[PDB]
Amino acid sequence: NALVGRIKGVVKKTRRPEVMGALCALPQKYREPVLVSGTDGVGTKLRLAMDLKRHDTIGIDLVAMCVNDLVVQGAEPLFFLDYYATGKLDVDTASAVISGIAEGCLQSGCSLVGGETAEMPGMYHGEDYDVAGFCVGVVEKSEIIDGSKVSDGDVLIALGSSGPHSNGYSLVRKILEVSGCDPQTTELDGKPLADHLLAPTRIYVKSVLELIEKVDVHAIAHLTGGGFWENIPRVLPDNTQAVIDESSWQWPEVFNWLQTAGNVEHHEMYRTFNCGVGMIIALPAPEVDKALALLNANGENAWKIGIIKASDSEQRVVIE
Amino acid sequence: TSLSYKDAGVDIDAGNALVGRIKGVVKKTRRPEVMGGLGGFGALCALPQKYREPVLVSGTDGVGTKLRLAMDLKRHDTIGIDLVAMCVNDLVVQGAEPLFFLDYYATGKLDVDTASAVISGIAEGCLQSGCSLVGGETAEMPGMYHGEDYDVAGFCVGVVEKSEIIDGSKVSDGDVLIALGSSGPHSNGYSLVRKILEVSGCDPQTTELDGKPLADHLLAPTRIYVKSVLELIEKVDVHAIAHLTGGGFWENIPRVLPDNTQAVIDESSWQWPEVFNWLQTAGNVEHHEMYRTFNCGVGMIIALPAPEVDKALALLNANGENAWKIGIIKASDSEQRVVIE
Ligand SMILES: Nc1ncnc2c1ncn2[C@@H]1O[C@H](COP(=O)(O)O)[C@@H](O)[C@H]1O
Ligand SMILES: Nc1ncnc2c1ncn2[C@@H]1O[C@H](COP(=O)(O)O)[C@@H](O)[C@H]1O
Repeated sequence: NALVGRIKGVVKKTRRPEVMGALCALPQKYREPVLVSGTDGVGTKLRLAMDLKRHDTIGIDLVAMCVNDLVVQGAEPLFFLDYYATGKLDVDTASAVISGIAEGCLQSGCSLVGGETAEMPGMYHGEDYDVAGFCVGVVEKSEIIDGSKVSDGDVLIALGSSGPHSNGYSLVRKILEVSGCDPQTTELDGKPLADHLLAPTRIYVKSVLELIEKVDVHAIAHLTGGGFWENIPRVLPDNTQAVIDESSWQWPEVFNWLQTAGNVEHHEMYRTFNCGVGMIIALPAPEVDKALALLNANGENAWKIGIIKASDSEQRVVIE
Repeated sequence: TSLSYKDAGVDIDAGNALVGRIKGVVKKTRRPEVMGGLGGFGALCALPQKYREPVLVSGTDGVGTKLRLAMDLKRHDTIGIDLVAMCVNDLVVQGAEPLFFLDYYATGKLDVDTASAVISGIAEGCLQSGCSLVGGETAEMPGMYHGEDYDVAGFCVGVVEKSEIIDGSKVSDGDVLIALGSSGPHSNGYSLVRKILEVSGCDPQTTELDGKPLADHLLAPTRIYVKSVLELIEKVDVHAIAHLTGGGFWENIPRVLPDNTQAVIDESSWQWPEVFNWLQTAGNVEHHEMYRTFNCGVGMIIALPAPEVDKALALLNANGENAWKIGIIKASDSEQRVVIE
């Protein structure tokens, strides 16, 4: 009861004109609208945000995981829901989470149109909580990005990440335990290590939506669980191989610290962590200069990261 | 020593292995509108052609307290049906046709057997609802979920024509109320069920009720009313639909009724199913509390004009529903919204 009164303003402030047990009409511009949907959790980053007592941006990570997966197919995020499960409801912690959710929905252009708070005393111990996200997007049927147009000679453009995002934090913590350092006191390029690790996931919705209107995009890969190895081949057609130019960008320093402190090997770094790349965009080579100029001039760190070449190799991704 | 994800406790390919097993039961729920398959970054589904001004109806749910009792008695096949039922039954309240469903599964270490049986119930509920299971998420949080505990959440999206949204405005003095029988407590009132089971010292497995174990009455999967309600809206003027969930008769009936209207419930029009008499006896529960906590055999109530009752009862009973006239609507002169007599 004390929660719904505090979150009524954050639901109303995200309301789109299409919003009217949650009612939402389709945007008027779509002729053959196709609905794009997905659900997600934050992951182990919750328990790291709990240990540091900072839940401010954890709701941004939840929305970002959703909406970045929708926009891969060219979908425009429409509305969002959450399922907040906890043992004993901390009104202050839940309000901070939902506020971060509202902030992520505003960056995505979608409305927080409802949700539920459930209390399970025997299941969750302490003040722990698990939040499930749900987003629905709309894409024009003729403009769905399926990756079939990915051909030999396409160039890969990377979008820089704000940090580890919401994947790999089970290894992050395990590295913190063996190293035995305080993330709040361990300074790292002028900031504490905790700030590098708790940085919310970058939301790529608006910049990728602008890119699709202006250049011909063949495929987009959101680097989440599994990193480069698992997520890049999901958008590759048969008999294609992505060759990442490792020298084309420097790792953000947080990933250097994680490798040294955990003695993490090369292949494992690119599986568990994004290593500074939030998304990879496959597009024809003549479109690259237009895309790089658009993305970099509109709040993104974009650079040429690799190429797609014809290859029947079973190793679909090469990082050399 | 080179640390890795293997040294921790999350296995990304555990959910990938679960998706590897459940691809069969998921594919069987696929609708013609569904495009693509599992594994992609997002689930694709077109709008049904019938809607010229389609409005999307969405909801999230969790079976909650009933999930606790399902683990205790070590039965997790029907709890997926309960998850879908609470979603899809709420969609049709406003006239929405269910389109697709997603689920969020969280636990400590993933038991692929336990999860696949839960998903199989979710897929079965989607078959009954006419919607598709088009995606989900499987998260492993070893420190947060102790023992074999797991938490599942459901999300659903339905479609309704803009000009046909049911908002209770068409409810008028004289509308006859038709009840749809429930299959049991459905998914609400299970904190009181657990309490009654404790104060009475009752093991619901070694306790027989009408020849069946009491655990079969308590954990009966929620009845899904989607196909019956959609046909009702298509063939009969439906003014309001009450979904008796948390809060029983007192809370859920006025939620769909317009202001200055009152629902009069004929208590003699039905007898409580035996599971509710047991819960009332074993807990010494006031009947007013039973009408607040449990649905008491009535899962849904439909408001419609009086001349259309016989046709509606004919349709509902034809789909295997337990339908009967439960009451009427009358103008509330600033009175009580629900009256059971
Ligand atoms: N965690 C949450 N996030 C957003 N909205 C919520 C949440 N929990 C409840 N609500 C909203 O609060 C109202 C009452 O929800 P309930 O308590 O489930 O009846 C509805 O409008 C819900 O959508
Ligand atoms: N519990 C689940 N039930 C149904 N589908 C799922 C579940 N978990 C994951 N999926 C689907 O499996 C695919 C793999 O998702 P990801 O784990 O993000 O690679 C996606 O299409 C998901 O929607």
